[PDB]
Amino acid sequence: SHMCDAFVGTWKLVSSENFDDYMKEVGVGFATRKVAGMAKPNMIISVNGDVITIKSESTFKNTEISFILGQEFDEVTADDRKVKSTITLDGGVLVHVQKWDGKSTTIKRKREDDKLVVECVMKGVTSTRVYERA
Ligand SMILES: C[C@H]1[C@H]2C[C@@H]([C@@H]1C(=O)O)[C@@H]1C(c3ccc(Cl)cc3)=NO[C@H]21
Repeated sequence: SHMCDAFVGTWKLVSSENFDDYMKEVGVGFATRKVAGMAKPNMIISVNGDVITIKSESTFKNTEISFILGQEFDEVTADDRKVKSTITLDGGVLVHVQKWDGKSTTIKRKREDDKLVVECVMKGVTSTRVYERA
């Protein structure tokens, strides 16, 4: 057993708060915000050795990242930003920092009860997205 065991699995979005405002702060345009905000993604997390894979699948977009903790990688986000990403484990929380155009956002994934809670922060704006097992 290991590092991310309690994250592995297939998760479905069940609630969201402040996500439109978060996306505005990030710079996402109107039409993408509307369509992305309607999506109810499945988040599929798996581990093979040191490599973690996170897939996000929805009617809007399918994304996939694979990474090693602490090791920067280039990512194309669902809104087509070209970012440089680093994901670490900090006290049992997966902390994902995205850097682009002198900007930064941080996405935290934590296990809380039977949920996987996501907190997305861009300057002063936080969005909370709650996922349950599918
Ligand atoms: C786990 C969350 C994280 C990643 C994705 C996901 C989610 O719940 O979809 C979402 C996101 C994002 C940004 C722009 C667009 Cl257009 C769509 C998603 N930024 O942060 C959150």
